[PDB]
Amino acid sequence: LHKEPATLIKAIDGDTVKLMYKGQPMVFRLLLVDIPEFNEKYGPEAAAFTKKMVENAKKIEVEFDKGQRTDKYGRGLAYIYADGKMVNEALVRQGLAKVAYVYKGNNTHEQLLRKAEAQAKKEKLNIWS
Ligand SMILES: Cc1cn([C@H]2C[C@H](OP(=O)(O)O)[C@@H](COP(=O)(O)O)O2)c(=O)[nH]c1=O
Repeated sequence: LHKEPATLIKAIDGDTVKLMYKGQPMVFRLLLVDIPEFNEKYGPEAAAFTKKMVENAKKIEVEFDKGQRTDKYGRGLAYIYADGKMVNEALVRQGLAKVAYVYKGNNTHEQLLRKAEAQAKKEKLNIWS
């Protein structure tokens, strides 16, 4: 897998962000995660976490997996990086997302995220509290 450049257009919520990628606006959906909805416990905290991460970043990068790159809604499916730190992993490590939507070909970082989820769950963090 390889990181590619992108620039933030707008934070949206815990697991979606609008990025300019190859000079076109796209909504990206974070691979391998599921978050509480905006009116469910921790929904707002997930949105705030991802917002700060992407807004404070000097450099955002998009890393597609091996399989499909857009979903049925036209959203990009990627691992997103903020100054080299993966947003998908950080959200999970904080107990603000669960590992989810693991489709065979687009699961390169599954075990990395599952390790983060186990740590959040041992810590009883947030959704695991
Ligand atoms: C994360 C992800 C979601 N999706 C689709 C499955 C779900 O379809 P349904 O809408 O039919 O439930 C939807 C979940 O996204 P959200 O969690 O953003 O709603 O996005 C993919 O198809 N591939 C993926 O990798």
